[PDB]
Amino acid sequence: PQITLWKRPLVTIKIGGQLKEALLDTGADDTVLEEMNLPGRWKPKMIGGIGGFIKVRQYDQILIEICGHKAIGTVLVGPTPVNIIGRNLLTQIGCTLNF
Amino acid sequence: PQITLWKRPLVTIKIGGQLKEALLDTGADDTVLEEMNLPGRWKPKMIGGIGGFIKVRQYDQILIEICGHKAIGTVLVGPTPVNIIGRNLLTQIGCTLNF
Ligand SMILES: CC(C)CN(C[C@@H](O)[C@H](Cc1ccccc1)NC(=O)O[C@H]1CO[C@H]2OCC[C@H]21)S(=O)(=O)c1ccc([C@@H](O)CO)cc1
Repeated sequence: PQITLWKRPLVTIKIGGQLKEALLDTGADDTVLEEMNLPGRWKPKMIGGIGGFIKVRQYDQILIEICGHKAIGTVLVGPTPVNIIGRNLLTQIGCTLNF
Repeated sequence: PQITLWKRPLVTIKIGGQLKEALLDTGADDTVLEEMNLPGRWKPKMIGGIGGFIKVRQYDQILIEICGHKAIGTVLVGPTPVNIIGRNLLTQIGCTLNF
C-alpha cells in the first residue's frame, strides 16, 4: 500500500506466532520490540537512541510478517518506548519513501 | 524522488539560513534538530525515545526547505545526535511510505 503520514504509520506484525502493533520507522537502522518471549538463542547487545543507550537481547534470523509481507532478520528486544520496525526489515518488504 | 532504505534516508535541508543533513523519519511525530542558535521565542519540551528523554526548545512556524520542497512548522532544538525530519513536515512535502 501507499501510507500517508498524517497519522503514525502503525501496522500489525506477526512474530513468534503472536500479533502485535509496530511503528514503521525509517529513522531506525534496526528493529526493536518491547519485552516479549521469543524462542531460540539470543545474545546481549547495546543500542543507542535519542536519549542514550539500552541493553537488548538480539535474536537473529527471526521470521516476522509485516502488514502481510514476510521478512527474516534480526530483532532486538528491550525497553524501547514502542515497537519499531527499522530499515533492516523495511528493506526486505520493499519499503521506500516517496515524495 | 524515490528513496530506498538500504542506507539512512539522509537529505539536505535549509533552516535558519543554514544547510544541514537530516533523516526523513516516519517514526518521529515532530522534527528534532541539533543545537543551533535560532532567534525568537520558544517553549521548553521533553521528548523520549530509546535511552530516555532529552530536553529541547520548541520553535513554532519555522521555515524549512527539504530537497527543494518548502515547509513551515514546529522544530524542536536540542542535543539530538542526528537531525530528524518528522511527520509534521514530511506530510507538508508529500512524503509517503510505499511497499
Ligand atoms: C524510537 C522512535 C519511536 C522515536 N525516535 C525516532 C527514531 O527514528 C529514532 C531516530 C534516531 C536515529 C539515530 C540516533 C538517535 C535517534 N531512531 C532510533 O532510535 O533507532 C535506533 C534503532 O535502530 C538504530 O538506528 C538509529 C538509532 C537506533 S526518536 O528519535 O527517539 C523521537 C522520540 C519522540 C519524538 C516526538 O516528536 C514524539 O514522537 C520524535 C523523535
